Amino acid sequence: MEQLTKCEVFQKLKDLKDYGGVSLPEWVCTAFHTSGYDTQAIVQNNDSTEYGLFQINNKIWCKDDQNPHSRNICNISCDKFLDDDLTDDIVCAKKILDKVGINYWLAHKALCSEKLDQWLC
Amino acid sequence: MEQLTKCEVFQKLKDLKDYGGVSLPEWVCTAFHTSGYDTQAIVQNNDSTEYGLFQINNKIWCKDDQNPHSRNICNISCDKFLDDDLTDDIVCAKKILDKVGINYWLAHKALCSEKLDQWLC
Ligand SMILES: [Ca+2]
Ligand SMILES: [Ca+2]
Repeated sequence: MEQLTKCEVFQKLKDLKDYGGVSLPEWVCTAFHTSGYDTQAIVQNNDSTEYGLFQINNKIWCKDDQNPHSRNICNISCDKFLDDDLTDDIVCAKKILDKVGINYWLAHKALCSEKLDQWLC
Repeated sequence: MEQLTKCEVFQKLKDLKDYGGVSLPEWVCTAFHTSGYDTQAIVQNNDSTEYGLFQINNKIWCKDDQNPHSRNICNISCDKFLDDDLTDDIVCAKKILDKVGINYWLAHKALCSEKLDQWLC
């Protein structure tokens, strides 16, 4: 487990700023609600496993031992989303947004719409 | 010989979209350079024969009369890649990509990297 600080997340996610119209504060809020800022977070379900800060699944986005038959859209091994370098996690998160949108993370709940200045550092 | 149209190929290959990070236009471009869209294309070498749209060889991927000792990774008879139903060809192409990558088809040449919108239908 390696839980980052809100300010650290804000800094590291600088590259996602306004990507797809999503402001930095919104990306920090999404991260807080997805993994609590833990870059090594791993959550398992009956049929899948989600990895890292962005909880990217091994069913469609990355490939791991549990499911070598994953669509592997991000063309990468899921364990790469468990380290300190968020560079590749960001490259993949951009694809998820582009393809499925912010609901991949927010699930139709408006959790990152009001008082967005609270997520600023 | 049954040469498809670019638009037909685009439609039939819908299932490969973003598989392994390969966009649909890239898959259409690969097909054009591999077989000219001919689903019955057969190309022979001194030691092997390649079949169909994806020119799958009977040395490692499928099994035919010429080489019953093929690794048969796709566990199928090569003639199955000579008909109209690209369903099984796609299942096998996914394996080739997963195992060897796009160079199985492109051979280290960047033929499907620029102006990819030209392959759209
Ligand atoms: Ca990483
Ligand atoms: Ca077939």
